[PDB]
Amino acid sequence: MYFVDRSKIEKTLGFFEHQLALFDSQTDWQSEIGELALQRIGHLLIECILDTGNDMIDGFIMRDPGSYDDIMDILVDEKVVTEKEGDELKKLIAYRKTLVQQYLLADSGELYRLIKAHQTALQDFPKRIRSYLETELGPVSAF
Amino acid sequence: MYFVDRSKIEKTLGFFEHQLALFDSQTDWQSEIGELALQRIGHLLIECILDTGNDMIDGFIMRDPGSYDDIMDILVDEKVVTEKEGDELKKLIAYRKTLVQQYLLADSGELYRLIKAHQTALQDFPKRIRSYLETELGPVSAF
Repeated sequence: MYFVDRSKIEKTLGFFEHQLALFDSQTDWQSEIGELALQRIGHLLIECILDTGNDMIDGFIMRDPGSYDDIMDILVDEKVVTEKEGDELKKLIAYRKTLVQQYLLADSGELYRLIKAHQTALQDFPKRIRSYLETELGPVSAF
Repeated sequence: MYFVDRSKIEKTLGFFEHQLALFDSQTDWQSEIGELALQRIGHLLIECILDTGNDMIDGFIMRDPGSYDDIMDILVDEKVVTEKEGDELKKLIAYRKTLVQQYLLADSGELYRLIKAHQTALQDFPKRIRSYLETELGPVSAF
């Protein structure tokens, strides 16, 4: 019934958690080098959420997203994450265009505050995904 | 005849030179934070080249690209950069997919080697662009 790219998802969740751990580390984000590292972390956190969300939606025959911005709303509808978690994650996702397209405008202090403000929802995201996977597919299989 | 986004190009070159100068520093790019910073730098350098390329092509009514490889090839065709500079920059641009899409596979050691190998072509890129702008538009005007 469901063909879920579980290897890809669980891979990307591990990667995500590593980057979050690094965010929670004792850096100097105010460095030059610190600013650049924080931009990469922000970009990676966002991409991992979007990619995982797409893989979830495709695998579990959820409503198709019109744009990457619709992904969280669908995960909320499907009770993958809470409404409040979804709204919080959306606020970080809204930074994507600045990071990838309007990069002259990227502001690492702003981005720090954004990630910090939603750190609990970020930490919980892999847990939500894994619980859903375990509930729907069991402990081992992608199908 | 030509309406070129010279202010966008010039500000983009400035930002590019700034990131390139951060690369040529005494920094440990192998640390967890350093690795992330270098990835951001690599991404930024690539995007600056492609965006400036696109702005040059649009402004000067050059051939419409159907590829990123095509952007550099068109700049070569139009005598903006040398054939060899074009080739060298395409080798860095070849890493974009890894940095932006297949980011689980990003290897900051591979990236360091890529940027180092083509450092001169990178340093000369803004010079090439400014020289073309000066010749075609004069020292002041965008049009």
